Amino acid sequence: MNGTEGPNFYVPFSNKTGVVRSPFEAPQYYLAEPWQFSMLAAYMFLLIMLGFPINFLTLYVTVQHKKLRTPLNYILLNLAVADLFMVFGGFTTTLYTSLHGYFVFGPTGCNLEGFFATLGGEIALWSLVVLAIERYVVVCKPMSNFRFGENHAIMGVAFTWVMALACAAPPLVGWSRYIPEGMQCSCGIDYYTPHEETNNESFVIYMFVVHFIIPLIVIFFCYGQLVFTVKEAAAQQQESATTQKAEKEVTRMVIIMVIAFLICWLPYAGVAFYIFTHQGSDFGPIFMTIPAFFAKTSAVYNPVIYIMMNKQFRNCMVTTLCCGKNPLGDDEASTTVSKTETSQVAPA
Ligand SMILES: *[C@@H]1O[C@H](CO)[C@@H](O[C@@H]2O[C@H](CO)[C@@H](O[C@H]3O[C@H](CO)[C@@H](O)[C@H](O)[C@@H]3O)[C@H](O)[C@H]2NC(C)=O)[C@H](O)[C@H]1NC(C)=O
Ligand SMILES: *[C@@H]1O[C@H](CO)[C@@H](O[C@@H]2O[C@H](CO)[C@@H](O)[C@H](O)[C@H]2NC(C)=O)[C@H](O)[C@H]1NC(C)=O
Ligand SMILES: *C/C=C(C)/C=C\C=C(C)\C=C\C1=C(C)CCCC1(C)C
Ligand SMILES: CCCCCCCS[C@@H]1O[C@H](CO)[C@@H](O)[C@H](O)[C@H]1O
Ligand SMILES: *C(=O)CCCCCCCCCCCCCCC
Ligand SMILES: *C(=O)CCCCCCCCCCCCCCC
Ligand SMILES: [Hg+2]
Ligand SMILES: [Hg+2]
Ligand SMILES: [Hg+2]
Ligand SMILES: [Zn+2]
Ligand SMILES: [Zn+2]
Ligand SMILES: [Zn+2]
Ligand SMILES: [Zn+2]
Repeated sequence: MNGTEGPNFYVPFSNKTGVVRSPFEAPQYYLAEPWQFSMLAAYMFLLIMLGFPINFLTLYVTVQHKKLRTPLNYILLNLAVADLFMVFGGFTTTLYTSLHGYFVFGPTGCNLEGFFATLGGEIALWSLVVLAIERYVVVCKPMSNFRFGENHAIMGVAFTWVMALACAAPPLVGWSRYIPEGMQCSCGIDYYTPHEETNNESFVIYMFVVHFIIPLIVIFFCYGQLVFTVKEAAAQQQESATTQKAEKEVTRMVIIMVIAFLICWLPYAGVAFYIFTHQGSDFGPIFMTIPAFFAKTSAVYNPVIYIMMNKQFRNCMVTTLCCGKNPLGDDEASTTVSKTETSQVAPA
């Protein structure tokens, strides 16, 4: 056999030399050099050091500035929360696991590791479909007098958690399951064994269709809409109104956010589909370690894109960080927001 299937795992390594050992019971240094696990460990460490501050700061700024209440300000607050669950929820176990070369906490640690990374990536995916819509509704504007209230935003946000849970929670209760991958320091869905006892093959198709192919289609199609309408070609103050102008900006970002997602998840999803379609073949531990661990940057790139592509949020952050105010920068030239400063309501 090309690998070592276990009742709970599947090491992508032969046991012809009987050197293979349950990744819930002993180090896996026979799969790779010990320094490489240190790499994973060092890496998970730096990611937690970046992901915590960046996501918490994002979260703190959004709340403190009483005017940051657009559908986008919501979706990104949602993402910051989901990213903090990633950091504390599973990254703590993946660093702990990398440090020992195996899942000392056994399947429980594997479930934390798998669930939160899944929950996180899937909340991002669904939050992108919501943006695609909102994006659409504003650009190609379907109604002749409609506007997303905060309620809607909270709707979309609530929706992303139902959809993400629909995919991440099943494996914790008998449908498919989380199992260690690559150097066995991370945990994902089961694409390795057909384990009928927990109905793995069906869940995998359920996830690639309901939680992937489909949301992608929506998002892409929706784009093919904001193709003839709002385009990447973004000019200066007023595009037909400085209003319309700054509309082109949010869309440019929602589009970058999509590219960042694919870069981050296509390789993983790709290796994952392969394995599913080539169960038992001869792949090694590094095969999935690389995209699996690279995809964990998904807990941080969202806020970066946001702060770099949103003059208003960046300013509210500089305003916040600069303890007092003095949003130096160039401000937003347009609206601003905060708590006691110029968070002065100014609609109509
Ligand atoms: C790869 O081949 C190895 C040799 O066949 C095999 O080693 C076997 O590992 C088990 C661990 O479950 C040992 O069983 C021990 O189980 C408990 C320990 O808590 C006790 O009842 C005894 O101490 C018992 O020995 C086997 O002794 C051991 N057999 C050997 C070394 O020949 C690996 O498990 C195989 N890799 C896999 C499939 O994970
Ligand atoms: C172990 O892995 C090897 C290589 O991945 C598998 O060999 C392949 O077998 C398929 C048919 O199942 C052929 O289409 C390929 O051409 C084979 N490639 C090679 C390298 O010979 C092998 O099947 C696997 N063994 C199992 C079933 O555990
Ligand atoms: C490091 C831990 C990881 C990557 C744990 C598991 C992640 C998954 C099972 C992710 C699945 C998918 C996502 C988030 C994005 C769309 C494609 C997908 C279904 C492969
Ligand atoms: C960017 C998406 C990545 C898509 C995943 C490609 C899986 S490709 C697969 O990898 C194996 C490694 O053990 C090779 O042995 C095999 O020849 C190759 O076809
Ligand atoms: C105004 O004073 C100019 C901006 C300078 C602020 C320096 C930015 C340092 C970033 C550290 C913030 C970490 C957030 C805390 C998370 C717990
Ligand atoms: C509120 O306005 C304070 C700004 C918050 C960012 C923290 C800035 C730190 C100040 C610079 C410290 C220099 C480093 C010296 C190390 C010995
Ligand atoms: Hg769109
Ligand atoms: Hg990424
Ligand atoms: Hg602001
Ligand atoms: Zn079983
Ligand atoms: Zn989902
Ligand atoms: Zn199969
Ligand atoms: Zn500026």
